[PDB]
Amino acid sequence: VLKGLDAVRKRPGMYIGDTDDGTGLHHMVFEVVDNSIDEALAGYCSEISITIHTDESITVRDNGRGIPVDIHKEEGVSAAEVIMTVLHAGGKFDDNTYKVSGGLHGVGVSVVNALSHELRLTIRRHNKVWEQVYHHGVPQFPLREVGETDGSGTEVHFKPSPETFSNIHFSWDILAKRIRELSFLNSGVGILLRDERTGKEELFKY
Ligand SMILES: Cc1[nH]c(C(=O)Nc2nc3c(N4CCOCC4)cc(C(=O)O)cc3s2)c(Cl)c1Cl
Ligand SMILES: [Ca+2]
Ligand SMILES: [Ca+2]
Repeated sequence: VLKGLDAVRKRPGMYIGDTDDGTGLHHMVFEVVDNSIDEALAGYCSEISITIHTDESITVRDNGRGIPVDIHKEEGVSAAEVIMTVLHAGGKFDDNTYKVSGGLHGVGVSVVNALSHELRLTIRRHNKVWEQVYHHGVPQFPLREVGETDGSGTEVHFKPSPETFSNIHFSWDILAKRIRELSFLNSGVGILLRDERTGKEELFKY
């Protein structure tokens, strides 16, 4: 019986949705972006960028508070690592978790992490820069300090795993349609979509 991220990599459809028709693939982006939008709603984030790279990887960057980096007392690793590597169980008995189709809503970034062959996390918090890298959800090394900064926020770069997803090709139109909606709802945040494949860029703002 598989638990945790093992369960996710075994049956990714139960979490992210269909892994062949583009549903799950675009859900990966929105699961990351929704965490930034959480920062916007809380009044800490005014800037989100979403970049599609020429290798069909994604970079989401926000100017929110930065994922917490303190050592977690119970796990003995950074809070950020716990958030990245533990399947969140708080939603399991909430109505809003379960979709008619397309997997789960609010699955968490740890599911994005599990289904990415590489995920690079860069946090600006407490005037330091912190970085962690993962592969298929497994940390390569503990979160570590790599510099100083005068700002704060979170950057996630992820490469969808071809062993989970087929037809790995992001759609500007699918992303823009949701981003329009999020921009409408969250008027204090500007959301930049950047497509390095086509050279196209657009800033979405209420
Ligand atoms: C691109 C991107 N951005 C983020 C991102 O900013 N997440 C953040 N989460 C929190 C946070 N948690 C605590 C645990 O319950 C959920 C909220 C607390 C604090 C704080 O108390 O200071 C701040 C933050 S910032 C994520 Cl995740 C991703 Cl992916
Ligand atoms: Ca959420
Ligand atoms: Ca900030």
